[PDB]
Amino acid sequence: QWNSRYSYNQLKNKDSLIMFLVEIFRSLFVSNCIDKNIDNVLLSIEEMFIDHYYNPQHSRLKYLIDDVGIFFTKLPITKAFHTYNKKYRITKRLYAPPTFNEVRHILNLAQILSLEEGLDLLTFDANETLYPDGHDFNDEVLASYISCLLKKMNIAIVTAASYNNDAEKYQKRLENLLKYFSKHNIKDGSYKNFYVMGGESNYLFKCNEEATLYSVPENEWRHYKKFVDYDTVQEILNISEKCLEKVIKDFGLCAQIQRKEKSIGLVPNKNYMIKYEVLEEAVIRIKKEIIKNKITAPYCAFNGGQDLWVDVGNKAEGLLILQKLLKIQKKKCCHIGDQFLHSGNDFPTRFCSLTLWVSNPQETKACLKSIMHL
Amino acid sequence: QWNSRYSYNQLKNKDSLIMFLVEIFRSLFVSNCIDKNIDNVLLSIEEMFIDHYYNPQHSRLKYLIDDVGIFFTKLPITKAFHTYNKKYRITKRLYAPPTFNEVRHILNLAQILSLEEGLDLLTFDANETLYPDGHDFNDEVLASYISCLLKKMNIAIVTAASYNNDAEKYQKRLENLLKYFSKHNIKDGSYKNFYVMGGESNYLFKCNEEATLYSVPENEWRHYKKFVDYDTVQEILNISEKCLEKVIKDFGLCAQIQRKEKSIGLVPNKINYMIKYEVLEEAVIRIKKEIIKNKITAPYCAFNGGQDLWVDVGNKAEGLLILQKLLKIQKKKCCHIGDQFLHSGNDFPTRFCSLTLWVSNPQETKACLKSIMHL
Amino acid sequence: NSDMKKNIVQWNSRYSYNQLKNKDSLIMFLVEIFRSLFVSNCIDKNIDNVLLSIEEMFIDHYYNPQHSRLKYLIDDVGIFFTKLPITKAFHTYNKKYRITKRLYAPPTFNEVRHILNLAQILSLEEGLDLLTFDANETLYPDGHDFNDEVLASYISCLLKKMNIAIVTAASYNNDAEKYQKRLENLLKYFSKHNIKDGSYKNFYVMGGESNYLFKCNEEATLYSVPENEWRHYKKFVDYDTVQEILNISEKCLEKVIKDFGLCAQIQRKEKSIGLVPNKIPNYMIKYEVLEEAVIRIKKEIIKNKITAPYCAFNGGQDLWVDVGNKAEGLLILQKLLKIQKKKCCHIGDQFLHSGNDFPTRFCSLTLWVSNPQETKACLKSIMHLN
Amino acid sequence: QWNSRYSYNQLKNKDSLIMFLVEIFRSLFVSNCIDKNIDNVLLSIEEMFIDHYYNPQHSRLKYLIDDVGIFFTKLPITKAFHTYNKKYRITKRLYAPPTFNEVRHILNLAQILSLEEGLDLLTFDANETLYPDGHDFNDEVLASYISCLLKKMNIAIVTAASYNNDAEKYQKRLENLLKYFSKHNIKDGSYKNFYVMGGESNYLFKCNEEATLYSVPENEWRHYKKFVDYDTVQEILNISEKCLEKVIKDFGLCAQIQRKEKSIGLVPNKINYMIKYEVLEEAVIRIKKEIIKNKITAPYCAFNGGQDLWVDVGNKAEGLLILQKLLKIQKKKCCHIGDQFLHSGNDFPTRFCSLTLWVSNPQETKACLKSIMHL
Ligand SMILES: O=c1[nH]cnc2c1ncn2[C@@H]1O[C@H](COP(=O)(O)O)[C@@H](O)[C@H]1O
Ligand SMILES: O=c1[nH]cnc2c1ncn2[C@@H]1O[C@H](COP(=O)(O)O)[C@@H](O)[C@H]1O
Ligand SMILES: O=c1[nH]cnc2c1ncn2[C@@H]1O[C@H](COP(=O)(O)O)[C@@H](O)[C@H]1O
Ligand SMILES: O=c1[nH]cnc2c1ncn2[C@@H]1O[C@H](COP(=O)(O)O)[C@@H](O)[C@H]1O
Ligand SMILES: [Mg+2]
Ligand SMILES: [Mg+2]
Ligand SMILES: [Mg+2]
Ligand SMILES: [Mg+2]
Repeated sequence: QWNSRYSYNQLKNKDSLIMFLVEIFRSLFVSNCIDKNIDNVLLSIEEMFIDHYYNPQHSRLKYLIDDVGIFFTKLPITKAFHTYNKKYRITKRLYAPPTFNEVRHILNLAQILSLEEGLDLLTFDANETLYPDGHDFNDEVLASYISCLLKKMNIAIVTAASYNNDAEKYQKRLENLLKYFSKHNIKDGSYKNFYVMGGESNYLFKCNEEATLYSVPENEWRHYKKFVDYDTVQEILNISEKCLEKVIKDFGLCAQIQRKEKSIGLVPNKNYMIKYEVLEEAVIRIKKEIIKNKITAPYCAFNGGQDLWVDVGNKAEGLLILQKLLKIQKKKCCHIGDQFLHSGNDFPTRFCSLTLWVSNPQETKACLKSIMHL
Repeated sequence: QWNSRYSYNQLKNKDSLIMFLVEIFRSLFVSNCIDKNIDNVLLSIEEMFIDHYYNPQHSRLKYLIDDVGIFFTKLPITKAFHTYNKKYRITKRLYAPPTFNEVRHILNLAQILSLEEGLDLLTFDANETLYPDGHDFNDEVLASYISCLLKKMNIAIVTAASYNNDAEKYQKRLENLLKYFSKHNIKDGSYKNFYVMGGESNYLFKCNEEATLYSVPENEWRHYKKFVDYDTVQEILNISEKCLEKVIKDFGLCAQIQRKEKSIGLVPNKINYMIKYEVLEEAVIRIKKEIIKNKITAPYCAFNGGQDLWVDVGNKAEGLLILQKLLKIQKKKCCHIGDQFLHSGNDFPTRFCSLTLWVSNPQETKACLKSIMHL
Repeated sequence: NSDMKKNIVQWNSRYSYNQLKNKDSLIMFLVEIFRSLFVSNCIDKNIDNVLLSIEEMFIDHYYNPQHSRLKYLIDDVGIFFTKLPITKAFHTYNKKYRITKRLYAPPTFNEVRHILNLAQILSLEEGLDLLTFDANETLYPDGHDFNDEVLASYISCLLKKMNIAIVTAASYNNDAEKYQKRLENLLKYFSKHNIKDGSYKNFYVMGGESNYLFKCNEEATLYSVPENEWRHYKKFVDYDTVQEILNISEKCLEKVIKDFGLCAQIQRKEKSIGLVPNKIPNYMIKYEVLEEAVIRIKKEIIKNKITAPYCAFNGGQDLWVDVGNKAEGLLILQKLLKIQKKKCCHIGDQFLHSGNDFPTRFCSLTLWVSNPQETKACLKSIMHLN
Repeated sequence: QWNSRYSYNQLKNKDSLIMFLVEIFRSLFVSNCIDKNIDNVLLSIEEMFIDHYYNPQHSRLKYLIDDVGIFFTKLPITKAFHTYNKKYRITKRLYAPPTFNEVRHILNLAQILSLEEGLDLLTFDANETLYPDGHDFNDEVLASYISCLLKKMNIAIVTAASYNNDAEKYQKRLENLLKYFSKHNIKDGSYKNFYVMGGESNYLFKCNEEATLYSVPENEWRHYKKFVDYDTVQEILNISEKCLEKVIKDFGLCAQIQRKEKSIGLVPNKINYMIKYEVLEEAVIRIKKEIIKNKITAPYCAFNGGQDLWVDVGNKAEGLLILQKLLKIQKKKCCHIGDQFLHSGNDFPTRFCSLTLWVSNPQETKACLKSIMHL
């Protein structure tokens, strides 16, 4: 439950864990000792993550960084640096320090090597991770990566997009993907291990034998999802719809509100861009009102791209349902997404699964390629 | 004044003038007094900007903000903040503080309202401000705004691209711009008021009357440029190329070295593979540091082009300095518009000789021209 | 916040290196605003534009301490037991020192600490009923006895109008004569000006931190209070658990002398362990090792899963832990004389984390004072209320 | 040489080089690798200290730290770290990082270990480094150190005190030290190698075989002092006096102004009523900006004492250069010990012409002299 946590310091600072490694790397780079054997510094950092893995409530990493997440695996940050260093030679610089984005690459690679025991579940944030904002799947190169990985693991698609239990509009969003599944996975027995998650934990779809997605009976997973009052989801939405009107009235912008079942959010109409900071304001506006009305149901409000949405689902709950349904632990569960800020919908997955922060679908092909290289 | 500001604080920290205003606005944000009449705070900020225009090296603003730019005009920051807030209502925010890009637009509007004495020269960075990087000018709304300004004052195009003294290749880069000039900027005497600067300050061009750009000779304006012989420019070309060859080997990049007269470059090729943004910063400082090792004082410029590196023996500030010496216009009535206003960019040296407007994409240039015409 | 068992559990376990880096989160919140106000040059003009809006959040935090904008900005705000008039506190403090005429030197942390104390004093418009004093370093130098006629005159006049107590950390088991020798000049002034009034019955002394209690006699002598009168208010602690705390602490004071080789000794008491330095033929112990050791003590106590109320603190040149804290001492006094929290104040010098008087901010108004010279300025302004 | 400027960012961080080491030591303390073999980091910092000694203008230490000074000697920062660590074990700390003041002891120890080549001139700030502010000399343990050090090198006392060229006034400050010289430093000729400087570079005294000071002839050393005429000394004295008269009114000070030939200051009334340290730091920058506004270029110094402020015609750096030219001593063989090395102190300009030990009490000076004698 991260609804209450939305500290001002938790917003202005980018990421507490990644900046923790940058500032240490900055001091190392400044001392002109970055290119020498820095395993003495990296291993002490590597040991700290281990101590946090064992005692996440009283480790020294907790005393330094107060708002750390929970580590599910032993992170070989020493091996992650050498592997990333020898490739790009980022250490060869003498005037440019390491960048936040580079340490995020090193942090992502450290969570991949920690899967030396294996990996059972792998989920993707279909939007901005597989294809740009709203575009359809057309990259045939990474479709081969997902098909080969499905033969040895479960593959799920968890996206905040909602189409209200209509397993036909999701076809056009993935038609090129299932086309590759019919050519390779249909003969194999792995096609039954591919699942599609709509809404954020409200619509689930499987995969038949003809490379098409179909709905799942509600009785097969209604018990796994902690159920929620019919009327409470309406109150959450009614609160938001009132908050967005104030936002559109408080800031004269060219957008309108869109209403759905168990999800709403404003979308700019023909489109005229809305300032990124305003959508940040609207998330904290909606959250503080949900806390005021003492609502405890799982919800989410994210600032993805140039459109704001509020779902009565949770991307972490969708990860929790599949783990409880497929009998998969958290240490053998991964997720790939882009909205990993405090106002993003992929951040809750840090509480129940390993995470990989990605900025563009190209980095996912770099992620999946390094996965099966083991 | 050689570029000696290759400091670690210059790379790590952002613009000193903008972040100075952001921190004050954040304290006005957390104090919950942002929405109330903050003119008492905004008037004192102007009081510092006025005194800095008089004593730039002894002002209280220089004591607070070091390495601060030079204000050629008195900046009306109180008006600019009022009119910006009315446009976008940034102040009504309760949980998001004023950001960096907003203050960039506020200082741009402040530097636009400062032109009460009149504008006499506009300069435009070609790539990334008039059209995307590596594109030809394809816009009719922008060319219509420029046509009206061309009758009021002189307009010039100062770019970093370089085709060796070929006016046919320059008109190809902005075809639809001369097309609009041929329809509305011929009957008036403004067609003799348009200029184009190739390289960075090495090739000068002008517009002939029959809808096509032509190249001006060298002997007419070479005396205004600083005298740098052909041997020194080639050593700058050589010590650079030796530094790039280190960068290709050091980081193993699929990058090519483009060599031309008075310019060295670093361009990749598709099998375009993207060089890492940070090795460009590292390679620029390597070339700048290597040049001053040999005690060179020739006006050069090494910059990062977002996706590539280029080192020109011309200075984008020299081009503005050349046109100021040709048209007999003081630095108070000269303005520049560019996207490379970081320490690694090439539009930054224009802070030393002209008013500067910071822009990130062509859509903001059109918004800057509309506001600059309602005067 | 919640009951005192919840706040003490977080105070001795939820510390952070970032939080311990900044002395106070609330005072630093005002320094950044005044810094930008000083940097914006607009500080010397009429800044009621900005100050009034700071009060607005201070009032909103008094009515809603858990979901206020002040709790959004500062994550670890305490709980305001009253409405702080920071606008009048700024005007009154500035009209005296005129710190706003400075052009090249911003306001400092210690100055905003003074203004915040004056704001907490002006907030006692509803009256005051209890006033407690950290004895050492606020009533007299560290380790000294009471010796200030100006301070005795202020406490005596306040004693006739309200109850007076002294919460210290010095732990003499039950020898009131040893406490009397520390304040003999204070009871001497009380004998000449307070026996005529019935105010000497309103004077109390708290030995250790909430472990021993004494009251003043009609003969100006200090006497022990019967334990059957107040032992029930204190949260009881098992004799096995207290010796568990003293032993687990005593072990680290040997490890800190082995790591750092200090010429220091370890004093062990019932419900008290100490780390004192040796004489010169007094040796000086570094301040950071003392801060380091307190974190070591606190870190080790939670590792052994002890949840009893304790207080590891830094005494400038000393390091002690006591089974009990000053917040428990205030609770017992508040339960004894039936006094609401809003009409109780406490003056001390150790208001940092790993400090002595820090738990007081959870159940009373607090004044952060550096030396007895500053203590007079607090009581002199307190007498100016009526 | 000229006295440089300052920024508000530079006034906050007392010493950039010390602060440059704390942030590195913090991340070492933060990485959990502080107590391990960190020699690889210590040797690399030395590599920058060495490369800055050989090439002070273009070094990576100059690129990282802008306001870095001139290293007259190679600084062995690695051995100074182990030596200070083995004494206090500040590295075994698990929850408190190394502090600013501990690195000061390390930088002082690193500058002491750099004197393996030898010393030729030792200089002491009399006030606050030899005795408390305004007290006569009274220590035999420190007198034995100065006496034993007067044998091997020249020792001078450079203090901002100013008694009008009469040795008796200065002697009352150094009475117990001179009586120790008669017992130990008269049988040889070591008393002839002792010097005392009244003011920053105005008054000079030598020791006599009777353990007594005498004013040296002005003709024997005044040619090294950069001449400053009566009109220029009085303009600094007046421009200062006007600043203090406003500082008294602005803050309602209970203080007075004292005027001397070549000197002026602000002292509190006798009662010794405390005067705020902040308004003292404010009066420095008030006068310093006012002096540069009137284009004054004479050597001057406005410093902030413990309980008072003073402005003197001359700086301790020029006083050192007088003695360096007097006894023909090279720069790399000079050393100085002072208490106020902040940007508003009389001992800061020493960094431009000598090595420096930064202390804060006479007990730390003994720790410096004991470590110096044990080489
Ligand atoms: O309720 C929904 N209905 C339709 N689209 C949505 C809904 N919620 C989010 N979206 C959009 O669909 C995408 C889902 O975000 P994701 O978590 O990155 O996949 C984003 O582009 C959202 O703006
Ligand atoms: O000398 C040149 N020859 C060819 N291309 C260049 C040359 N110099 C710069 N460029 C490229 O053209 C762009 C023009 O930059 P701009 O016009 O300053 O925005 C640069 O960013 C480079 O990509
Ligand atoms: O339990 C104890 N018994 C005796 N002396 C103590 C004890 N605890 C702390 N001290 C010392 O007595 C001082 C009194 O602390 P204070 O009165 O809380 O300021 C401390 O700063 C320590 O030097
Ligand atoms: O010119 C002066 N005449 C008399 N006393 C002075 C003069 N200048 C400074 N002082 C005092 O002597 C002290 C010398 O400090 P020092 O610079 O550390 O030697 C100052 O802090 C003042 O108290
Ligand atoms: Mg996404
Ligand atoms: Mg550009
Ligand atoms: Mg105390
Ligand atoms: Mg001194």
